[PDB]
Amino acid sequence: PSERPFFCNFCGKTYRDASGLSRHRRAHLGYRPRSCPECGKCFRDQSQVNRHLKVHQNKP
DNA sequence: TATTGCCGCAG
DNA sequence: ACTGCGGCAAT
Ligand SMILES: [Ca+2]
Ligand SMILES: [Zn+2]
Ligand SMILES: [Zn+2]
Repeated sequence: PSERPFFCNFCGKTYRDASGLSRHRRAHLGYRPRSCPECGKCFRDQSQVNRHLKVHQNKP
């Protein structure tokens, strides 16, 4: 009916759409171009940097 | 064909 | 607590 036609050429993992595959490929590559300005830790995109930022709040 | 914002799932 | 993951929508 649930098709996962996009797939990785090094491990065959399948995806519903091109976005999951884009992210998966970049994860194999270690391509994490956006970094936390506070600690330097790198993430795949700005959204994931932003989610990380709360690490740096004083707890509670 | 591409990238990421948004945000939920799971460990 | 923290983050890898990935579906959907938008672009
Ligand atoms: Ca999901
Ligand atoms: Zn793969
Ligand atoms: Zn940080």
